[PDB]
Amino acid sequence: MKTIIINGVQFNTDEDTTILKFARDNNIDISALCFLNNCNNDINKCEICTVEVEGTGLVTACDTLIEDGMIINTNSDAVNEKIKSRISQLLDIHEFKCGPCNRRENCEFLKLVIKYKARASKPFLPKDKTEYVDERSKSLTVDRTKCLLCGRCVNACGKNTETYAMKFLNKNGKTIIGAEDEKCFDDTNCLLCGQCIIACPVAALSEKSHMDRVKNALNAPEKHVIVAMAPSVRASIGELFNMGFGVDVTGKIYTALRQLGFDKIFDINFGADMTIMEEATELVQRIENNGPFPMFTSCCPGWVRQAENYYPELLNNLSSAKSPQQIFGTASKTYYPSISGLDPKNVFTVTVMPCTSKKFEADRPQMEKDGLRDIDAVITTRELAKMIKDAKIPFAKLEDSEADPAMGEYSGAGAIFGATGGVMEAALRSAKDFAENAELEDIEYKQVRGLNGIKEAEVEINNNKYNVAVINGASNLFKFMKSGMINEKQYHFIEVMACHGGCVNGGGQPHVNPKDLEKVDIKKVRASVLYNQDEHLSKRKSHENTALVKMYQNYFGKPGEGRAHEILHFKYK
Ligand code: 402
Ligand code: SF4
Ligand code: SF4
Ligand code: SF4
Ligand code: SF4
Ligand code: FES
Repeated sequence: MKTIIINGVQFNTDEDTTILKFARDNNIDISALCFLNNCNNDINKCEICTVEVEGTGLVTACDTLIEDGMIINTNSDAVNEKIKSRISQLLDIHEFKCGPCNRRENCEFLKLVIKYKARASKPFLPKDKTEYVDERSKSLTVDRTKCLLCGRCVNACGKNTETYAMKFLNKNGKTIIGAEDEKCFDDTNCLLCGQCIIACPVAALSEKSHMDRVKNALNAPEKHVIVAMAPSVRASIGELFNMGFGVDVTGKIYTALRQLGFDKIFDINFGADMTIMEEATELVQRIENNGPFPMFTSCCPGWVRQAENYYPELLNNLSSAKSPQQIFGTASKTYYPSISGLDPKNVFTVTVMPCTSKKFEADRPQMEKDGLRDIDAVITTRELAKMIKDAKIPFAKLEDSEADPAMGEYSGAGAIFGATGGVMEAALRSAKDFAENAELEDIEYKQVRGLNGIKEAEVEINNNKYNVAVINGASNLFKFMKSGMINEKQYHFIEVMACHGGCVNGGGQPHVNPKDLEKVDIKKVRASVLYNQDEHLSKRKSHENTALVKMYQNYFGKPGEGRAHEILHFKYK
């Protein structure tokens, strides 16, 4: 038993924990900055978590263990001046202009500046930001006028992907962060997954903006601008409107998009059901053809880049079905004109994604046909939130509306795509019906759900056993391959998501304050919205989507052949 005194209050505990963790468990106020994902910035600790231990002096609470007999003061004059001096030194390298800043509303640094009334010794006012900004990437951007050199992005890249694509660099004899050799991120092994963005406490790292494309398209009188949102968006964007976590705001989004002036309100979950139609058909074909095995999902751009950069020998095993975004986009320029009369060249297709890598995918040169892009613009959940706020739309008080059904209806199988294992479960629901020529009532595959890094299961399809795996995070793909687990069984179907937890934890998602991250399981609570929708939807199999079956019946024909094969597929070499 340890007896500790903190600000003159005695505590008795048996835990082996840091001062910071004990304080947070006991409603004691200690600030922190560089401590994230259980690590601080080892090569320059920010020391914002400074506390006083009588008899020892100032220590960093984030990595100092509590000991019996400790007497801790967290708010003494010496502690305060220490922290305020460190924030002051950060202001000296920080362009403090929150007005036009894209983190103005939820910035960790602004909060600390206000809390400690910190003041620069010399305001940082660069006149040429071109040497500080890197906008070369199709997915990520760097603004080093905001960078605190807290190392959170470098540590989060290593933890989440194990690529170490985000590095410390020496530019002109001083320290920056960036890609290898300061190249454009796209030209390195970087996955463009944006987990570095999610870890950034300020506006230093951001998504590559597509707001110019959307604004210009909405302003062009001849353009018919369609919009369709990813599964994860309806489970997360409410966080940026003070609505809390785990709120289903699907109907509010549809209304907001209409008020923004979009001409048609569809949904990427419709494209998810399309992807299942092609991919589940493909899986049954590989079963009939005895291979090739395994088939990998191909809907995650971060995983595709991981395969391209690290495992190119696996590219031919990726499912040929386009991702829900790109398969939706292809149909928006072909099927949708056939039921509307629109000139296909005048259709402008915008998606809202919880993902930065989707911008790279939509901009791939071959993701077009007859000169028409599958997808013309991709905006993140964060981008849509700012678009709604800039238009002064009272999102939290909007009435519910519905999507336009022709490419907007979706089944419960498409609805769960945004969670790790969702693509697997959705695919199996259709694959089993396809292969057994039956309509099975049992459709729930809970063995592939949850936040385990690697999830494996044996499934029975048409009186034979098959091995499936769900890889939850790019770092677990490396583990799955390097450990030899890939060879320990004959796998037949493998889902890979680059982001831990699936797209609900994507790099385009709302930032979450580090304290909130310790109090709520963001990955689980966001995903629970999607599984809740699947539970209450009248159609829970992709091939039972009534608007989808009308589209295949009246336009595309049979999945995996004929017209669907020419147009809805994509292979990587
Ligand atoms: N394309 C596509 Fe996907 C779908 O449907 C999204 O939109 Fe995902 C989400 N949410 C994202 O980003 S991508 C990977 N597969 C799972 S979900
Ligand atoms: S990063 Fe934060 S402190 Fe800096 S300008 Fe933006 S909102 Fe203000
Ligand atoms: S986008 Fe992903 S892979 Fe690239 S540096 Fe950021 S965290 Fe690492
Ligand atoms: S880019 Fe963001 S997370 Fe990375 S060191 Fe700079 S402030 Fe920290
Ligand atoms: S898991 Fe989802 S959000 Fe993350 S990189 Fe893949 S598609 Fe994008
Ligand atoms: S040294 Fe503790 S939060 Fe940075």
